[PDB]
Amino acid sequence: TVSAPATYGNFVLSPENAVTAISYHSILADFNSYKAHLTSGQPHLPNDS
Amino acid sequence: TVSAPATYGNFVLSPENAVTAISYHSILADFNSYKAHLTSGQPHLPNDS
Repeated sequence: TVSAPATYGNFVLSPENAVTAISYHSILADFNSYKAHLTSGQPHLPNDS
Repeated sequence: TVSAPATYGNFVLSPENAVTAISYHSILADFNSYKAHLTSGQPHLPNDS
């Protein structure tokens, strides 16, 4: 007997993604994590989007 | 006698500007105001950047 995810995973646009979508036709996922770890001066992230 | 601004105006870019400049090579000034007013649905800004 094995454990499996009972439902699909949900991925959604944060508003900072939507504004970049409108402006430059592009989104970087997990945007706030990128900005926080960039301004904090740290190279590596805990998880991918 | 007339009043004048005593010092140059110090304008600095927010971290979202930094990450957008790194990624797409572009910046929207007063970026957080754009995000908040766009998401809230307010059509107009009080002042320019």
